[PDB]
Amino acid sequence: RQLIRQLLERDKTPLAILFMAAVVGTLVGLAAVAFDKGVAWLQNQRMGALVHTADNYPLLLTVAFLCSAVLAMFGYFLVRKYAPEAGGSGIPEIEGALEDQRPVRWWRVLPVKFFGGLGTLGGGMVLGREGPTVQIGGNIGRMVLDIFRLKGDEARHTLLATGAAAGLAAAFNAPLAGILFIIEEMRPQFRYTLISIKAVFIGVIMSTIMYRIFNHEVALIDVGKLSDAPLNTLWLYLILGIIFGIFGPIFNKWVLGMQDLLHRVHGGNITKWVLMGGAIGGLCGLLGFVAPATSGGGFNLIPIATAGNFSMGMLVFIFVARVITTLLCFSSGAPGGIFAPMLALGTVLGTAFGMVAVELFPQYHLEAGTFAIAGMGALLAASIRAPLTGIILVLEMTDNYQLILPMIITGLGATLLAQFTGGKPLYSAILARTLAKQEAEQL
Amino acid sequence: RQLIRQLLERDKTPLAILFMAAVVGTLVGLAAVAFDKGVAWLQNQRMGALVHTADNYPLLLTVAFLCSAVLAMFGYFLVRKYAPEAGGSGIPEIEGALEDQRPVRWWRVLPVKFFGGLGTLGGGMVLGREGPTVQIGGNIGRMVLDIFRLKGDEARHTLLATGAAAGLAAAFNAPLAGILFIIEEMRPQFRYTLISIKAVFIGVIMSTIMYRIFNHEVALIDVGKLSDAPLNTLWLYLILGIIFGIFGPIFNKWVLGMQDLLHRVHGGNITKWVLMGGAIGGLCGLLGFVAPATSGGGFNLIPIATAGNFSMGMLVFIFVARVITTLLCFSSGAPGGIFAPMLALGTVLGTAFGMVAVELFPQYHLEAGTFAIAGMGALLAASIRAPLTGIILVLEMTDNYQLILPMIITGLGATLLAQFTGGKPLYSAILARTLAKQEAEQL
Repeated sequence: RQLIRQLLERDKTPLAILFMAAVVGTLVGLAAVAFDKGVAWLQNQRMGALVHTADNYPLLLTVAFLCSAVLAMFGYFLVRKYAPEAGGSGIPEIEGALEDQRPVRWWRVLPVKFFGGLGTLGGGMVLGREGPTVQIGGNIGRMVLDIFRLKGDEARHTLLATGAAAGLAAAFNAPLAGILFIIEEMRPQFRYTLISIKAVFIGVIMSTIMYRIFNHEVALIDVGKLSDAPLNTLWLYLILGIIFGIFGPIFNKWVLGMQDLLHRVHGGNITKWVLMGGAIGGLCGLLGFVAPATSGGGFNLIPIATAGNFSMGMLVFIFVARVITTLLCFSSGAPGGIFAPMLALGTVLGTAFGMVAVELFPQYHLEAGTFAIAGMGALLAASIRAPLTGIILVLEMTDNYQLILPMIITGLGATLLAQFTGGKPLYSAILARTLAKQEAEQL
Repeated sequence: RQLIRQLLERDKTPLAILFMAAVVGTLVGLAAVAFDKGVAWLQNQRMGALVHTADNYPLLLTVAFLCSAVLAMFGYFLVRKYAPEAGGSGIPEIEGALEDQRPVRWWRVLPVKFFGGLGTLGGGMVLGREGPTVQIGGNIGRMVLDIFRLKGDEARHTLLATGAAAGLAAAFNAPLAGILFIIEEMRPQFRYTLISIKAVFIGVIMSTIMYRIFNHEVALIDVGKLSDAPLNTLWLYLILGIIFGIFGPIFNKWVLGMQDLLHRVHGGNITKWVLMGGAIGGLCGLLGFVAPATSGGGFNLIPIATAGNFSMGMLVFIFVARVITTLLCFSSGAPGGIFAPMLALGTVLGTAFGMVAVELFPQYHLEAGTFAIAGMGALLAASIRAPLTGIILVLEMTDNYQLILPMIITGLGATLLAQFTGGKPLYSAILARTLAKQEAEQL
């Protein structure tokens, strides 16, 4: 009895952290599958809501405008009222909060992030499902810490990391990438006091279990095992890394220019902001079936594009149509992520390069899908600049683990030429911009 | 012309780091398949020359002692003369050398770690090819630096790291577990600058090419595809993690105790040291015919044990004899690593747990083979204490990527209870003991 009585005292500090990290991993992961089910609902219903309007084409178009636009204004008003920091992606909002720069207001963000991510993802916009859930998990971790009573010196900065690692592993069914987002991408803020990485592991394996209780599949993207990319054709992946690394910092300077462009066209008036957000949501709501691949989050049409079901002109149309609507849906202050549509843009550009290369090179005997799968995790390394989770996320969700060696080449050639071209990581750039705006506002 | 002329002054020393990183990454990776060819030869040739004159059993056994007794007396004498730092593993020596603690002498270490790892590993010893490959990789990373005379301070700490990751990428054909090795296992030594990790990426992807040109296999371990672990049976992997977590610090205290125990046997003299090591090499060479599952690197019995065709008592005898021949081989000062023997003695304990888990309660439809993959990278997580390196190293060379949640569950359960128990990482413990002996030697 004296042994358990002494380990009750000497291990009271680090074991309560893990016992609460299990509660964080349950809470985000239950809230995350509630979010995923609630966004499958009120989007599949609006998709199948052409059954009562089977002939009236303009009266279908206007009702598809309004039925997404009121949902988009419901998403934007909840961002603008009671918690103005819930907009944008949501990852730099806790990348600052792992440091002592940004403050976490869980009692404000956690309702509005849920009911705004619903309102702007079920509206058929071009946001992602992980941007809400990562910040939602971080606020859930700080909420568990504040519901209990701890000092918060190391306990806060291990529970925000556990919440991020258990949100990103719940939005993607990627447990290993949930750890590697904390280790690789959010490196210079995460402390790693060697009892905090066990809290990251606790949160990851307690959130992915709650995902796999509800959503019964094998992977997220249902693309089969492609052909193994042999040797003497990896220089094509090096050239694909060159192309993604050139395009990468050309991208997200567009999102940083558009973030002040749409700031300039509305000023600071909130009625002139929710109306613009509702107009963007209504445009991408009417765009849901007149061109169903130019709209949407992007998890569909990835098995379509990696199978070669599109022509080259169709693919460049899909690319230049998806880029601009990703800009107008992410830069406008919507509560959704950017980490998911970059996967779809990478898919489209990768299979366009594959359909070029399989025609140009007969002496290689290629398939146009391995370039798509490889180039998926290249725009997540040329713009966000985290290639070790960029390759591992698309390994975890597409099951194509045999082409990990072309994936590392097309991630490395992406990040190398994205650093030689003058370009910062996008999340670090957004965080530095909003921190400079915060510290210059109160001067 | 002028564009290249302005290009050469911005990325002046980064491009030199990446070009010599490609040189290190291509020198290693043929210097590892040279190791693998020279260790497959004079092992298959050795056993073939013994079974050539296979007329009588004890006269076969005495020549099976004398061959690989002579190889062990070659290897131990080669470690003791001209290079006394090449003993044991080498990962502790270059983990110290990534700081300013242990000095690198490539001109001594490179021609003797090669020809000592040949003499010990091909001599049927119980130590693998990631010790004498990661040390060779780091020393090649210093050799290319000294030959090309870069002469910097970031250059040394970058090229030693990219040589270490190239050695671990070419040792196990794992391009992911090379980058994930000097991120977690070498975390408090390696500086994670922007141009260093891309030199690691270059050094790993230029070495996996030079491995996969020569070797044609997809993996190293021939476990085809096991069952998917259902959500009912996930607590059993936590119980396996707890068992490996209490076996964690009993091992590597046994290693550290047997190291000074066999140091007390030889005293301090090269003659008794070599006469001990020759007896150990002759013992593990003679064991290659009586019980051949108690020798070698330990890759022969892993697909035998993961398939259900052993017995419980045979697994107990294999594990016991494997431990008594693993401690006595690594702690005797032989140039060989401890990843692959630990994997080979972890899969036996995992399979022994699986054969009990199937038979106590069949109402899970549990295959007893899926615990072998879970128990391979669960003693690495307990003793070496790089769990994200272990659960990636075991999945790179088996391609059983569907139990990636039980991998994290048992890798958590190993290191959690190995932290509640007073255990250290074995490489940090060996490096601390070596640094204490070095600071005690100078006075």
